Amino acid sequence: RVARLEKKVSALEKKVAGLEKEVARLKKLVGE
Amino acid sequence: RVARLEKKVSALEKKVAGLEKEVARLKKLVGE
Amino acid sequence: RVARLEKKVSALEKKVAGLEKEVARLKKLVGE
Ligand SMILES: *C(=O)c1ccc(NC(C)=O)cc1
Ligand SMILES: *C(=O)c1ccc(NC(C)=O)cc1
Ligand SMILES: *C(=O)c1ccc(NC(C)=O)cc1
Ligand SMILES: *C(=O)c1ccc(NC(C)=O)cc1
Ligand SMILES: *C(=O)c1ccc(NC(C)=O)cc1
Repeated sequence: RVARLEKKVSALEKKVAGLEKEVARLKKLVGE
Repeated sequence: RVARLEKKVSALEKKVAGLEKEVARLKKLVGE
Repeated sequence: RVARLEKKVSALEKKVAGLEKEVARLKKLVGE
């Protein structure tokens, strides 16, 4: 159950990091 | 501990999933 | 290992909440 958790958390971290760069690019273009 | 972690991780996966769909829509809009 | 996981999931939860906040703001600014 835990080794399974570590995998998933690791995948989540990568997805969250990608969302972090898309979101920074968006905020910069949108401004306001 | 572990059941707690599994509930949390499931909930994150669905939230990341939702973030990913909103951000794809926003990139398409802002990117025109 | 479980305690490092718990902190990893805690940090992800915080990050997901902030991204949800920013994406909601951006949606409002971009419109429909
Ligand atoms: C949890 O991730 C987990 C559960 C059961 C086992 N069983 C093995 C490999 O014996 C591993 C990991
Ligand atoms: C940027 O979006 C970015 C760059 C590298 C990674 N790394 C992995 C392993 O996904 C994530 C996000
Ligand atoms: C983990 O979330 C966890 C830890 C302990 C228990 N209950 C018992 C009886 O150990 C449930 C869940
Ligand atoms: C998001 O990936 C998502 C949500 C719903 C569906 N399909 C239906 C029938 O709801 C596909 C994909
Ligand atoms: C896993 O996160 C983990 C395992 C052991 C310890 N602490 C000691 C003293 O072994 C911390 C964290």
